[PDB]
Amino acid sequence: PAYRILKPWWDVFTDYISIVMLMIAVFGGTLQVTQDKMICLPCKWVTKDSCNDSTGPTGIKYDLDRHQYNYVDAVCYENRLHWFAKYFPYLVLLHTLIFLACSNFWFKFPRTSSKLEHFVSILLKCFDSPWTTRALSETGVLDKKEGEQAKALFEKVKKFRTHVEEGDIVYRLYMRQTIIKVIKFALIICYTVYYVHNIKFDVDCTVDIESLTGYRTYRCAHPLATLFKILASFYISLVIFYGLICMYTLWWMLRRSLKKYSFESIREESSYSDIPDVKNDFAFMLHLIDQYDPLYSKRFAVFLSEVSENKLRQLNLNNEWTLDKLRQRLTKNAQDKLELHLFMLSGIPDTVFDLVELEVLKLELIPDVTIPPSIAQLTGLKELWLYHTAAKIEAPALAFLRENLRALHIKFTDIKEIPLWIYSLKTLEELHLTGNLSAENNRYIVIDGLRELKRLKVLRLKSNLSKLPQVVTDVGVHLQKLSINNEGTKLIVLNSLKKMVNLTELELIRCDLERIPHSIFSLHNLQEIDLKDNNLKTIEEIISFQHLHRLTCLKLWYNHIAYIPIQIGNLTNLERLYLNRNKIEKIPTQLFYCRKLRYLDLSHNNLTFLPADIGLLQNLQNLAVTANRIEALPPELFQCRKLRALHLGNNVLQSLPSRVGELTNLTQIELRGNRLECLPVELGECPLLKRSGLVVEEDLFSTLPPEVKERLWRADKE
Amino acid sequence: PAYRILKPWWDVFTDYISIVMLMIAVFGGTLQVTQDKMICLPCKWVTKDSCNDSTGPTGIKYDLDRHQYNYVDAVCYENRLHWFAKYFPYLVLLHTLIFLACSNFWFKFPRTSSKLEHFVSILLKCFDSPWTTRALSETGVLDKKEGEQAKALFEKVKKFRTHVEEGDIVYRLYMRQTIIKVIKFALIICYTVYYVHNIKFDVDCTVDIESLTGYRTYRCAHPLATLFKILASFYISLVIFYGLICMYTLWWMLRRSLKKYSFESIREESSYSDIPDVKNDFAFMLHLIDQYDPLYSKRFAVFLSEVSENKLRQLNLNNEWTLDKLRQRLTKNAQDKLELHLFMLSGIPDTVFDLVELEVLKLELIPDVTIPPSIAQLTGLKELWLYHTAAKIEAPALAFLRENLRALHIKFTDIKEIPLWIYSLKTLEELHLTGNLSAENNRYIVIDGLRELKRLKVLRLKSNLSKLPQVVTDVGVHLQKLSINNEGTKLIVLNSLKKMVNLTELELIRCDLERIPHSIFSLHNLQEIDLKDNNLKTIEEIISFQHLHRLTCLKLWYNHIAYIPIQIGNLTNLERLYLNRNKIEKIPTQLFYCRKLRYLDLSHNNLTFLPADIGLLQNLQNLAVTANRIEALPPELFQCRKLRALHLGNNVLQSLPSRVGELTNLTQIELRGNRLECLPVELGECPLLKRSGLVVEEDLFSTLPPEVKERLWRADKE
Repeated sequence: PAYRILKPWWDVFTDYISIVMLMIAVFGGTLQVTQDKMICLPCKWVTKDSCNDSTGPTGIKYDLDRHQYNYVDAVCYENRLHWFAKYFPYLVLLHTLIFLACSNFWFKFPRTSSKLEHFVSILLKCFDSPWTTRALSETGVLDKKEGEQAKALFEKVKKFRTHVEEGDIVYRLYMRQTIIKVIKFALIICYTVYYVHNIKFDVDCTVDIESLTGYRTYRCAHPLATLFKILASFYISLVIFYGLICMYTLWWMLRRSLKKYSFESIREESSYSDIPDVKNDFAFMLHLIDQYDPLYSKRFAVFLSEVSENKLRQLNLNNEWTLDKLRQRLTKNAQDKLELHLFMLSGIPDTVFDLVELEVLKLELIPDVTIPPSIAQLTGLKELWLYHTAAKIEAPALAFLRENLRALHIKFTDIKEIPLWIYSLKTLEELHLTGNLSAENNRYIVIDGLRELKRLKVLRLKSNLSKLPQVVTDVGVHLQKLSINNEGTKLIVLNSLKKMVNLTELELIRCDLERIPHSIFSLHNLQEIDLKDNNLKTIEEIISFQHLHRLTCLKLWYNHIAYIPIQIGNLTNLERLYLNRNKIEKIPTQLFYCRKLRYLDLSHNNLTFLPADIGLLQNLQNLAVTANRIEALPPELFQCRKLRALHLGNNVLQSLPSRVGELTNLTQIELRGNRLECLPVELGECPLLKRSGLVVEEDLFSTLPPEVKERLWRADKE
Repeated sequence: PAYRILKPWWDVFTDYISIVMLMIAVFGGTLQVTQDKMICLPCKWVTKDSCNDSTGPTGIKYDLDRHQYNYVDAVCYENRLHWFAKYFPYLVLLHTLIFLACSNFWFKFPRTSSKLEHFVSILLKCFDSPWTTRALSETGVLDKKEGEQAKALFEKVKKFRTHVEEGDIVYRLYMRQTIIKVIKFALIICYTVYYVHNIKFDVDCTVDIESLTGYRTYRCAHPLATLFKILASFYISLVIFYGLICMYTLWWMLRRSLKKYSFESIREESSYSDIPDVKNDFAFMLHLIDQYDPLYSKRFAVFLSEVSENKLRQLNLNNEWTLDKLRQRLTKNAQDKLELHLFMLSGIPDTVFDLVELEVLKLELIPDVTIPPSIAQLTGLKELWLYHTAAKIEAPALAFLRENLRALHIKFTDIKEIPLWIYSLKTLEELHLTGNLSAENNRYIVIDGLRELKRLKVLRLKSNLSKLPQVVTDVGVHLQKLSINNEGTKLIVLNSLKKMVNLTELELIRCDLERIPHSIFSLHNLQEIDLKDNNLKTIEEIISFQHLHRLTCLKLWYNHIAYIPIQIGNLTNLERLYLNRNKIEKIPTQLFYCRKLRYLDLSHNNLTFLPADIGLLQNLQNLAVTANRIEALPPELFQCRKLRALHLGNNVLQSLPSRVGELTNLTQIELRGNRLECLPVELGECPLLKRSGLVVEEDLFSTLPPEVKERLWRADKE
C-alpha cells in the first residue's frame, strides 16, 4: 500500500496483538451472550452462609419448579457473581478499541494526516527519481523534462521542509499516544491481574430470597469460569507483550531526541557535507523511515544538499547551451575578436569551456559564479568582462589566468563585489574599472593593489574620482594609455602628471577640467589627447604643446571654445584634429600650417565659411562639416586629391562646384539636408563611388543625367 | 500478486495445510460452543468409585429434577472431563496461528520485508527487460532510452548486490522459523498423540456432590467424543504432513550451504564465465527463485556478468559516439593528414570505422582494446597509435593491417603490454617505441623480432638503451630514419654504426654520449645528425666528417662545447648547422667558408661579436642569435638579400644598423629583450612586411612615423 513504510516493527506487532485481542474479545462476547448461565442449586444445611457439603442412595427433593431455578440463577448471577467474570470480554473489547484508536489517531487526525500524506508522497517521488540514481552512482546528458522535474522536486522539497519545521505536531501526538498506551497497559495489567483470581467455577450466593424459593444460600456453578480464566490468562500475556513493546517504543523515543536528525552518514561517506540537520517534526519522520528502511532516507538526502542543486543547475545550463547552439551566439566586437557575451544567465555553462577558439568572454549579471578549472582548456581567451559580476576563482584557474590573461573589464556598484584575486594577475596589460572607487572617504585602498600589475599599460578608470589617486600616479611610470571618464565630476591634477613620462594617451572624457592642465606640458611622449566635455573655455595652452614632439591626435570635441588659437601654427605634426560640438565662428588660416592633417573634422559647429587656403593642406583625407552654416564650398577645397570622406549635412549649400570629378579618392560623401536645386554633371566621374558613398535626398537625385544613375546602379550590384 | 515467485512448493503446501487446520479449528470451536454438553446419570450401585452396571421392565427413579442434572453435567464437565476433550479446537487454533505467524514473519517483519520487496522489484524489472532478451538471443540498433535504462539498471543491480552481501538476515530468519516449525511439530505430535486417547464417549465422574444431589459417582456420556476423536486423527495426519514438509525444508537448507550460490551452470554453458558467486543473503534468494522458476534467475544473471556490462558499454558508445561526432572530431596533425585521438575511452566505437577518410588513429589509455574486422572498412588509415593499450586483433583485420598499414605508435611500461602480432605487419614503414625495453639481463629479446620487418624505414626506439641491440644493428642496414632517445641514459656503440650503409637520420637525443662516437665516421650517407643533450665536451673530430659528402643537417645544440674547431672550413656542404645552448666565446672565420648554409642558428651562446665573414653567407635563410652578447651587427651581414628569419633575444644591443631597409626578402625578424630605443624610418619600406613578421616592444613601435602604419595595418587583413 502506501503507509506501510510509516509503521515500524513495533507498530505492526502492536497491530497484530490488537487483532488477536479483538478476536479474544469477540469470542468471549459470543460465549457470554450465547450461554453465560450460572447453574445454582440450594443446599439444605447452612454453615455460616456456606453449604456444609457433608439402603441405596436416592436423589434430594427440593420441590423447586424450573422457573424458580431460573430466577435463582438470574439473581445469583446479577448479585453474587463478580463483575469481572461477567464483563471481561466487554472490557477487553473496549481496551482493544481504545488501543486501535490511539494507534490510528495521528493517521486519522487531519492536522497530522495531511502532513503525513504530504511527507509520504514527497518521499515516494524523491525515492524513484532517476536524478537520485545518478547522484548515488556518482556518490553526462539528461533530458530536459527530467531536469525540469528534478528542479521542481527540489523546489517543492525545500518549500515543504521550510513549512514543516515549525509544526512540531506529529511528534507530539505520537509521543502522547504512546504515553497513553503505556499508562493504559499499566492500569490494565494491574487490575486484570488483581481481579483474575476472582473468577472461579464454584460460587456461593446468599441472595436473601426466602419468600420466593424457601432457601437462603445456594451452591452455584459457572460453566464458563475455566474458559474465561484461560482466556483472561491469554489476554494478560498479550497485554504483557503489548506493554513491553510500548515500553520499548518509549525508550526509543526518549533516548535520541527525535526532534534532531543526524544526517551524518551520507555526508561523511558520500562526502555530501552540505546537508544541514533538519528541525523538529521532520527528524521524527526520517527516524521512522530509518526504522523501516534507511535507503529511503538516503535517497531523500540528496534533495536537501546545495551541491546537488548546483550541479543540477549546471547540467540544466549544459543541456540548454550546446556547443553548436553556443557557437551561434559568438559575436565579434569592434576589435575583431571572438566575443561570447552572457546576459542574465543563472551561471556559467560548462559547455562554454569547450570552445578553444574563444577569445573574448563577457559576463553580465550572473549571480555568484565560480570560474571552473575548465577555463584552462581554452587557449585563445584574452578578454574577460565582468559587468556587475562577482566571479570566484579556483587554484589551477587562477594560475592559468596569471599565465594567459590579457584584458579585464569590470563594472561594480559596490567594492565588495570586485574580485579578490584581481591583483594576482601580474600579466594583465589593460584594466577597465568603470565602477565607483569612491569608498567611505578612503585613500583608494581598494585599488591600492594596482601597483601589483607590473605590465599594466592601459587604464580605464570611470568612477567619478575627485582627484587622481596616488596609486595611479605610481603605476603611471610604465603606463602607455591613461583614460579617465569622470562623468562631469570636477577633477584636479595639482601637479600630479609630470611623474608619468611614458604615457601615449591622456584621454580625459568628461573630467570637467575647464582648463588644460599645466602638467600635460611635461608629457612630451603623449600622442593622443582627448578632452571631451571638460568645459574648456580657453585652449591657448597650445602655446606649450610644441615641446611635445609626438602630438598627432589632438581631440577637443564636445567643448565650448570661441576662437582657435594662432598657436596651432606652432604645431606641425598634427594628424587628427577634432573640434566638433563647439561654438567657433572664425577658422584661422594658421591652422593649415599643420600640413599633416588626415582626419580633420569640424562638424556641428557655428562655422560660417571655409578658408580658401585649405588647398595648401594636400595631405587631408577626411573632412566632415555636417551641421554648419557654410554657405558655399570654396573651389580650393577640391584641390586636394587624397580626400576620402566629406560629410556636408544640414548645411545651407545652394551650389556645388562641378570639379567633383577631380577627386578619385572621394569614397563617401554626405549632402542630406542641404538646399541643393541641381547636382554637378561630373559627379559620376569618380571610379570609386557606391550607393552608400552618396548620401543625398531622392527629390534632387534625378536632376543629374540618368546615365550616371544607371552607371552607379550597375556598379552597386556587388 | 508479486511474492508468489518467493514461495516454493513447500511454502504453499504448508499454507494450504494451515488453512485446512484452521478450518478444523473453527469447526471444532463452533461445535464446542454450540453444544459440548455431557449427559450424566447417577448410578445407584457403586464399585470402587465406578458404576457396577449389574414382571415387565420399568424405569429407574432418580428423584432428580432437571436442574440437578444440569448441575451434575456442569460439574462433571469441568472436573472429570479431560482438558484435551474440552480444549482441542482452541489448541488447534493456537497452533495454526503460530504456524501462520512463523511462516509469514519474514514477509511481515519490515527489516526483511523491505529487502524482499526491493529484491523482487529488481528481479521483475530485470526479467522482462529487452536487454536480457538480446543477451539470451545471443546466449543491431538499440533505442537510446532503452540503453540508458539498461545502464541504470546495471548500476542499481550492482549497488543492490553491494548492499545485500553484508545483510545475512533473511536467511537467518528463514532458518530460525523453519527450526521453530520443526520443533513445534515435534511437540504437537508428541503431546497430541499421547493425549488423543483421553477423549472417549463414556466417562465416570466421582465429583463428591452429596449435599446437593445425593449420589456420589455418575456415569456420563460425551456426545462429541467420537467427532472430536476423528477430528483429532485428521489433525494429527495433517500435522504429520506439515512436519514432513518442514523436515524436507530443513534438509534442503542444511545440505547446500545456501549462503553460497554456485552460479556456474549458466557461466559454463553460455560462455559467461565471468559471473562471480554471490555471498550470503543473496544466494538464498537465488535458491528460492530456482525452486520457483530457474528462468527468472537465468534472466537476472546477465546483469551480474562483466561481459554484459562491457557490451552494453560498447553499445552505448556506438549510440553516443555517432558518425557525425567523430567526423567533426577529426583533426589535422603536424604531418598534414586526418587524425583522430581517443583519450581514456573504454573502447573503440564501431561508428569510427565508418570514416573512410580517416588516416591516423590515436588511442591512449584504452583498456582491453579489440580491433574488429570492420577496420578493413577503413581505407585511408595509415598510422596507428596505441598508447598504453593492449590491442587484440583477429585474422581478417590482421591481414588488413598487414596489407594497409604504414606507421605504428605504441607506448608501454611493461614488455608484455605491447602487441605480440607487431612482427606480422609486413608493410610497416615507421615504428615508435616509447617504453622500457630493458628487461631482466636479456639482449632485448622482445624487439628481436624486428628482423621480420624488412620494409621498415623509421625506427623510434625510446627505452633508455645502455647497449645497442644486435637486432637493431642487423636491421639498420636497410633503415632510413633512426631516432633514439635514452633520456640521459649512457649509450655505447663499439662499432655499431658501421653495419648500416644507407641510413640518413641519426638522432641521438639524450643518449649521454659525452663524446662523439667513432662509429659514425663510416656512415658517409648520413644527411641529418643531432646530438642534443649528450654531454659532449670537444668536437674536434670534424676532420673525420670530411668523408660525409651528404652531411648537411648536423645539429649539436644542448651541449657543452668550449670552441668550434677550425676544421669546419674543410667541409663546405653545411646547410643546417646548430650549436645552440652552448658556451663558445668566438665563431672562427673558417666556419663561414661554407657558402650553402641556410639554417645556421647560434642561440644561447657566450659569443662576443660576429665576424664580417658572415656577410659572405648569401645563401642563409634563418639565423637565430638569441641570448648572445653581440654588441654590434656587421654591415657586411646585411648586404645579403636571401635572409628569411633573424631572431634576436636577450642581446647587448643599443641601436640597429640603418642598412636593413634595403632588404626585401626578409620575412620576419625579432628584437625582443634588447634595450633598443630607436627604430629607423627606412625599416618601414619593405615589400614583404606585416605585423606578424615584425614583433617588437610597444613603446619602441611608436618612435616611427605613423603614415606607414595605417597602410601596413590596412594590408594586414588579407
